[PDB]
Amino acid sequence: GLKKMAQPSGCVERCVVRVCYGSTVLNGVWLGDTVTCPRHVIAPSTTVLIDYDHAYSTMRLHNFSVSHNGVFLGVVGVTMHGSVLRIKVSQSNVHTPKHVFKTLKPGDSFNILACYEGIASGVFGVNLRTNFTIKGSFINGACGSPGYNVRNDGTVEFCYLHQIELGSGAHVGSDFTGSVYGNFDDQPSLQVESANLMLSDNVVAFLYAALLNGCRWWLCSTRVNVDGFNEWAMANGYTSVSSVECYSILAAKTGVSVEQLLASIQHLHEGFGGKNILGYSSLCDEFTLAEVVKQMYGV
Amino acid sequence: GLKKMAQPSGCVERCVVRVCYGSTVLNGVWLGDTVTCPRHVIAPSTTVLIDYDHAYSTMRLHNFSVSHNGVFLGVVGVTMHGSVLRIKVSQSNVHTPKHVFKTLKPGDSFNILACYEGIASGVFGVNLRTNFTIKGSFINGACGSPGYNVRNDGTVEFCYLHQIELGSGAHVGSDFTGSVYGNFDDQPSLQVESANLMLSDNVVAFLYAALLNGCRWWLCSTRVNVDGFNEWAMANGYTSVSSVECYSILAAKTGVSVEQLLASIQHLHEGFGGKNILGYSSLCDEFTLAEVVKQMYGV
Repeated sequence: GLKKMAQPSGCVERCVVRVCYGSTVLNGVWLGDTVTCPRHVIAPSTTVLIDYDHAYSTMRLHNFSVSHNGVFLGVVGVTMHGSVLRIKVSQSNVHTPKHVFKTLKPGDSFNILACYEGIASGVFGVNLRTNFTIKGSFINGACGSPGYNVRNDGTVEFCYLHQIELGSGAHVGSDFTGSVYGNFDDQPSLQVESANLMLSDNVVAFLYAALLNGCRWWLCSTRVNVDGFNEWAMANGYTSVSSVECYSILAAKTGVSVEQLLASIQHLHEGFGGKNILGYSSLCDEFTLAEVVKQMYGV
Repeated sequence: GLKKMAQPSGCVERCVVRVCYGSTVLNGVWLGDTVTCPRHVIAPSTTVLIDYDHAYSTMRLHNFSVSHNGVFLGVVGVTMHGSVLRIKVSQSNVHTPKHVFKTLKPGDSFNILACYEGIASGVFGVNLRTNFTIKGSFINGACGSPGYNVRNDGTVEFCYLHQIELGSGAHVGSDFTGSVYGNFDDQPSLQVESANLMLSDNVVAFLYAALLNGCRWWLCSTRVNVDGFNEWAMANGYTSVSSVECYSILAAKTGVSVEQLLASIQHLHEGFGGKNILGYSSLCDEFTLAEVVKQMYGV
């Protein structure tokens, strides 16, 4: 069985703050004596292009208001790093978790804590897509909502700060160094993301989960090797497959090689007409190998 | 957009404890000076039918171990209430949230905090089906994982304790009074749940969500009234629709009457062939009216 789940949010909830500059309000993340938030908070109200260098030069500290659960924090200084601000505050968060900062790569799964006015409202798992966007559920005010992962030793990896929604509905964020994923602009514009590719590593994991649930009507006895599959994937909207050996735990429990699943992807690429696999009517790239193994075996 | 999300888990994480009796380990929920957990924890190791009254009669308090983050709570007394135990402990949980106990009805959405050995591992939203099961993701050791909702005023509604996985893969739990949802047996058996019905209320909410995203190819021009739909619903595996008055906010913005959606359900009852609605190839009863309203408008 497979369910997209989030890792527990409690340690991240204790870091979320409300950041206001003038009338503009969004979310930030308070670790130690630093609050990180999108620099959009200092943008002037205007319909023309934002000159953030100018806004930063004219910025005054007294225009900031930063609070955690309605308790206001004093602002000591502010510096700008790409698309984020680093706000130094006059006291440290006593609930700062053990943490690091990590930049995601396409195909990485992570957790979003959707926040509004410094208050978390929801949490869900997501995948960074090949076009460097995610499919979230955000409404007005979610800017600065953090993305995270929790390592096995309990270390929180801070990896995402929500920045903008594109005209297509795709969501764009930055890492905590201020680099926007996919090099999108952090202000309204007419930019469009590139076509989404199916995450082949995730589809292989999905088909192994199907096999382990007794669903195998689709299984191909043909084999396609990695080099051949990667050339096919180029022409058919799929990513390369990264490797084969990481699936050995599932290859052994089933009797099925990764190369058989690569052939099966090519066989199922257009549709199931009109059967289903684990309830899905087309191939699913929602679940990583790590998620399948964790949810099926606890590893 | 429509995404299944969970409400943040921090306030519930601080209530999960590890409950051990002999060698048997599961999860409990620590509120005030009471820990509630499934009575399965006192079951003998055997393949015969469990007599829980006899297990309770032979129980010894010193066989219990109850711990939070590796520190042990002194057990003072234990009573059995249906399928749960209420363990009195000598310390109160200083992180007990404002809370009530609520019994779910089919069609209700709630959050599951999946836990193992008293430690939370995942959080996800589920919906109670008409056969009083949920489709979660659990492996061995998840017994006692709590289900909750958080009210607008901050009150946590505790509504579910995970009990068993059926042969089908569906999951069964109890409420905090010890009543098993659907009155399934809380021990290994061959029980088969009745077939699920489509939750018509949730399908209506889902079609309102599609309208608000410009997805309208499926809208019937004609209408069916509630009485006519409910007659059809019996014959075709759908629940009766509750009322038309609830959807007025959706009926306003769209602005489509519930009767037009009920007619659309009748036409879309068979497949979409081969179109899709918000990515789905069939009607989705995953989302309640409250969820759609909260996710679209923050209310």
